Amino acid sequence: AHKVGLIPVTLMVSGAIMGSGVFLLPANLASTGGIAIYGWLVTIIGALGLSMVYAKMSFLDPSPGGSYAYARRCFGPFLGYQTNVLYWLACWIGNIAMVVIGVGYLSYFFPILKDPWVLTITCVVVLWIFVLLNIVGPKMITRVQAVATVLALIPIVGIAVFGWFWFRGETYMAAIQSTLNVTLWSFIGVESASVAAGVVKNPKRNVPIATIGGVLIAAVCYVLSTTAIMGMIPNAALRVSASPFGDAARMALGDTAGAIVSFCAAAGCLGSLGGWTLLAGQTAKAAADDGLFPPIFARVNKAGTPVAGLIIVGILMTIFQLSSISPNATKEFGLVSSVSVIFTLVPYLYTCAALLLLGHGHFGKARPAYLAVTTIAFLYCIWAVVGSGAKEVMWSFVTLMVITAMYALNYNRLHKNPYPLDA
Amino acid sequence: AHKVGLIPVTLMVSGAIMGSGVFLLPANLASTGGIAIYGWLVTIIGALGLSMVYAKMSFLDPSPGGSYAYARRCFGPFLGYQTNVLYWLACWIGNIAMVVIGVGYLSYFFPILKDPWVLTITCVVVLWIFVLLNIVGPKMITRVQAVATVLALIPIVGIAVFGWFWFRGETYMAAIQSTLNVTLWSFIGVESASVAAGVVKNPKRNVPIATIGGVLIAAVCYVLSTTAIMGMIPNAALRVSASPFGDAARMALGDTAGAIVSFCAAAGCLGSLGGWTLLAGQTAKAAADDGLFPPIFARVNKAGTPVAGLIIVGILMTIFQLSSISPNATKEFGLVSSVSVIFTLVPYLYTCAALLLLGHGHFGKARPAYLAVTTIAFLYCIWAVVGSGAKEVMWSFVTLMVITAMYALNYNRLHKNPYPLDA
Ligand SMILES: CCCCCCCCCO[C@@H]1O[C@H](CO)[C@@H](O)[C@H](O)[C@H]1O
Ligand SMILES: CCCCCCCCCO[C@@H]1O[C@H](CO)[C@@H](O)[C@H](O)[C@H]1O
Ligand SMILES: NC(=[NH2+])NCCC[C@H](N)C(=O)O
Ligand SMILES: NC(=[NH2+])NCCC[C@H](N)C(=O)O
Repeated sequence: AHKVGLIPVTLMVSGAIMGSGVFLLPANLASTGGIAIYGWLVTIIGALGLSMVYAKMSFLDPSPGGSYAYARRCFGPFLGYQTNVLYWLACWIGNIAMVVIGVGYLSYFFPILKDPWVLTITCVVVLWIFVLLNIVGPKMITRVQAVATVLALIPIVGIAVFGWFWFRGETYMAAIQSTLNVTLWSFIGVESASVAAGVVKNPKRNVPIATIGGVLIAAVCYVLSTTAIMGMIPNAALRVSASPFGDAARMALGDTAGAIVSFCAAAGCLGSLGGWTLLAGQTAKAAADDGLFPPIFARVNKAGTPVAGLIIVGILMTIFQLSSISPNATKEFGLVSSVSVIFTLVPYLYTCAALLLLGHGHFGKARPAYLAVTTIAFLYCIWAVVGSGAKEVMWSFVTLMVITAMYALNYNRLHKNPYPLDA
Repeated sequence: AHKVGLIPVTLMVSGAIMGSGVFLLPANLASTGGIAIYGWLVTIIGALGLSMVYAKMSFLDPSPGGSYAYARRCFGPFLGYQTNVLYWLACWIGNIAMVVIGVGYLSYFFPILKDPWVLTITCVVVLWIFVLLNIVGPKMITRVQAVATVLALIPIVGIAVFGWFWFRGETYMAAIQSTLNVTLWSFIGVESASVAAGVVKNPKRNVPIATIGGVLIAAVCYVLSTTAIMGMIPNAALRVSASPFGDAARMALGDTAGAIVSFCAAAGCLGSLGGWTLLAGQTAKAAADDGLFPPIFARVNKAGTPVAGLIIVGILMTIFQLSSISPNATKEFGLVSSVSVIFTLVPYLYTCAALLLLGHGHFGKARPAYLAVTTIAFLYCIWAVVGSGAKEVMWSFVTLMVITAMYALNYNRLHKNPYPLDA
């Protein structure tokens, strides 16, 4: 019936940011290399800045759930409304990618998991298992995310520690498109604790610490595993198709790296979606409470868990999953990953705008930065949009319009304009 | 020192919507035909609806300048800020296309106007001439726009009246991309009177009448000239390259149609940009007055004309014109026309949202529509975005972020949040 403690929360943030990314990014990145690494560097810096922004903002205002709340204070109910619809959509839509991936990893052990049918079925089942777990509660979901991420660090920490022996000279000059997709994706999760603040005991101290702790851990692992791989698989080796990560895996860990890796990968991927289901429920609840989403989303139980909220998300998730637009259908991760990333960027951007419009004054002698630090978060949000696909940036731009019109229609009486008419 | 009268205003709206479009659209449209006509039909219907929306909204609130004001009341200063930055940008950027076009038309008479140098030079000069005219005033700019559009109707009205004799059977089944560009472009201008309300005597009566009058006239001419051409140039004739409009022109008007047409075309194109320079100055002034743009834009003279405002716009226009991104450089109208159109759509969309959030109550027994009529305006805005280019929709999406961040940075103290902090 109560909230969650620092360590578990901070591991949740670390895990929001990893799960899929840790194993996808370093492989991918080493593989293509060169121009790609700069991109990676840029987005690392941007994520670190954005994290300071969130840290500071959740500090100022320990409200649930993250950017939704900040955008509502900062601008209107309308920007609140919109921020949540976007972020909410992003959380669960992204799950459609992660189930297919994290269950793919276990195909190593259960060959049958590669018949599309079994894959799809097994996928829906796992989605609902994590819905159930969330219904059990934040404590249950968080404990599982915790064990899951640490498990996923075994292989990352391992390759790092034993890649030092094989560490050498670095070919840094040497497709860039889709790596950019993966790299942008791999650093979403910065905002998680801030969004899940309503469900963390002592938000004001715990959340800012948690987000920086989490980002810091995640930043460290990404850089270490990445440099490690670039250093230990040769430049002429880069070529070897289907190689990349797995190569470093076996050479640094034995001929059981297969099992260990495709286990901790799966571990980090699933149970990370446990956390994203959670987060989806939290924005929606946060918003429904203010009357900026339908009220069923605000409907909680004893512990204050939006069970109907989470159940719905389970339903939507499985409709989408069984749809033709799903990775199970298309065998493609670009659409889902892309909208998932871009729908997060608007919340990011409003959060930055929020820090300044809300927390000027609370800056004092340390003002620029913040100013500096946050125009960096701004430039990263822009960077990410510009580096995303045009089709998908357009689909998000359309979604903005649909959301606008939909608020107009669904809230027309009872809105309360900032500068009303008369008569 | 004073304002403008119905007839002139309503001709301005008619001319905002034509100038370039009347001669570009019907040609183009007949040429490609088929699927293209449906697109045309859709956008006609959407523009008619959007016009009812603007008519009703300027009625409710006869404020300057249009959607900027409505968005400010409806949502925050921030949505006000953004609506204006977008619409303001659109007005003058679009001018870069129109000068090159409308001066092109006079190349018929002055062959030299086809050396790129002379073309460019002549272009900047004409831009400034219309800046001057605006500085003389709204009355001067409007009178010129008036004579200009009526002149441009001579050829349209003519082809219509004498295309009835040649009217026959219609091949309606038969690239679609760029026609869609032209058709979307050709119906921008609906919002003009509403934006130029601050400078029209008796806004509340005059403006709603003006916008419907203007749209109505424009709607009529587009449909008449278009059906006329489709009916009088044969299906096998459709092919004939460089033909299209000119064919119908000569066959319905003599072997001087060349002069008459490339004169009234030029007429409608230039002096339409007189009106767009005006409109640019009006949004900026409207906004600067509320402290949502720099104050120089609010700086008026005796008659209350933002001379520095308009001069600046002249400067920006000529920087852009002499830039590599200009039609003088690229020989292409897609970029400029596209951003010009998409930057208008967000103002449209917020205006629709505004009508409902502001004017519920003032609907009474006639409520749905409005509801109906305005979800149509909504669907048209979405339609236009979706039918635009992905690159350019993305550039507009980025611009949104730049505008957001820029408001954050430039207004952080003094903003006044809807739900502030403490301490
Ligand atoms: C309620 C949980 C189970 C409901 C769904 C049962 C599995 C449906 C089959 O899956 C799909 O079958 C298509 C037909 O071959 C494949 O083309 C596709 O790859 C695969 O995605
Ligand atoms: C202040 C008004 C006049 C200032 C600008 C003078 C004209 C500059 C030349 O124009 C440009 O010259 C380029 C070089 O050839 C061409 O490639 C291009 O097509 C054309 O756009
Ligand atoms: N459902 C989601 N929105 N997931 C986002 C995942 C992003 C994260 N950086 C990862 O690699 O896993
Ligand atoms: N500068 C501008 N924004 N011009 C818009 C022009 C659109 C109008 N429908 C036309 O055909 O001329």
